Amino acid sequence: KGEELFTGVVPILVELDGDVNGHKFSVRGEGEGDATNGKLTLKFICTTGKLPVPWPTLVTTLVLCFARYPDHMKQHDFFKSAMPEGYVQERTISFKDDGYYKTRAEVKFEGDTLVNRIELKGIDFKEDGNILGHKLEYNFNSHNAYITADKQKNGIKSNFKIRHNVEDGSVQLADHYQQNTPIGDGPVLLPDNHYLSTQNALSKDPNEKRDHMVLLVFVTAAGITL
Repeated sequence: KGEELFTGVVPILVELDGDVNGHKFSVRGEGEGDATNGKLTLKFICTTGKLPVPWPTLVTTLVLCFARYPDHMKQHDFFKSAMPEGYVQERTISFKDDGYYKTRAEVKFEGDTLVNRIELKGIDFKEDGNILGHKLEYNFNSHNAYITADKQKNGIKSNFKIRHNVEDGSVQLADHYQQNTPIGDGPVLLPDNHYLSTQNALSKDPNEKRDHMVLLVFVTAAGITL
C-alpha cells in the first residue's frame, strides 16, 4: 500500500552530515519527486561554507522510492513498499586508488514530506587525489544500478560502479556497495533481479551565492519481462 503515497508530486527534504579526512560539512536539499515519471528536481546547499569534496561524489548519496517502475514490474518495487515507515540505506563507496565513503541514511515520511537523513564519513583520501584535489568535472554519466533481493534480512542489495569524468580526460571509478533494510514491520516486496537506469543533469542557480548544486534525476526500472 506504500506505492499509493507516490501517485502525485511529493516534496522532498535531504539532510547530510559529512566528515571527509576530518573536513566536516553539512548539505541541505529540497525539491519534489514525481514517481510516475521517475523524476527528481532538487537544489542542494552546503550550509557550512565551501564543500570539501566535489559535488558529483555526493550525487548517489543525496531516494530510490521515486523510481518509475513499469506496470509489469510493480511487484518488484521494494522502496515504495516500505513506506511510510521507510528503510535504512547503507553504503560503502570505494574510489579507485583513493579513499572511501561510508554512509548510513534513513528514508521515510515525516508528515507529508519524503525525508532522506544521511551521515557520511570519508577516510584515507589523498590530498592531491582527484577528490580532495577537486579535479572532477561538474557533470555526470548515465548508469545502471543492479538490484538483488536480500530475503534473509527482508531487504535488498545493490552493486554498481560510477564513472566520474576527470578534467584531464581520464576517468575516476567509484565502486558502490549498498544494502537496504525496512524500518517497520509491515510486509515488503522482495524483488527478482533487475536494474535501475539512472540519468542525472547537474547545473547551477545563477542567483545563488552559496556553494550549491541543482540536480534533475530520471530513474526507471527495467530488466524483467512478461
